[PDB]
Amino acid sequence: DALAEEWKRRYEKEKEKNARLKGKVEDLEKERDFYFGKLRNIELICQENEGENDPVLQRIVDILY
Amino acid sequence: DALAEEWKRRYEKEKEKNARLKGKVEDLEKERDFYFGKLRNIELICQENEGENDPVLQRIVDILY
Ligand SMILES: [Zn+2]
Repeated sequence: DALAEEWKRRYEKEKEKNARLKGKVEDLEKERDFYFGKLRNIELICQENEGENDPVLQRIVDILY
Repeated sequence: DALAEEWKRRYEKEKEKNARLKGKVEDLEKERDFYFGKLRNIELICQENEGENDPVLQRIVDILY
């Protein structure tokens, strides 16, 4: 009766929260992978130019690691 | 009665899910900010060396943007 309706409202409220959290997880994952992909692209650029011995690139490697 | 107990179990289950999603959101946010901070650190390194005209740095700027 009223005790069931009360809990249902709590379930649905918690269920709406779940839906919003699932959407934030998906958005944060895309963002993390996006920035992560850039770091791997830049790491590669640096690895190709290990022969330049550029002290700037070395700074950038330190930040990557 | 039994109808309330059933919904309670659904609320608690959904509530456990919420707790796990909140922890994943916090973990993904830390990771995203971590990688993001590195890109801003590297962007700065590049901006300091705009006078070198290094074509490698230009590659790295393109990846940053
Ligand atoms: Zn040079």
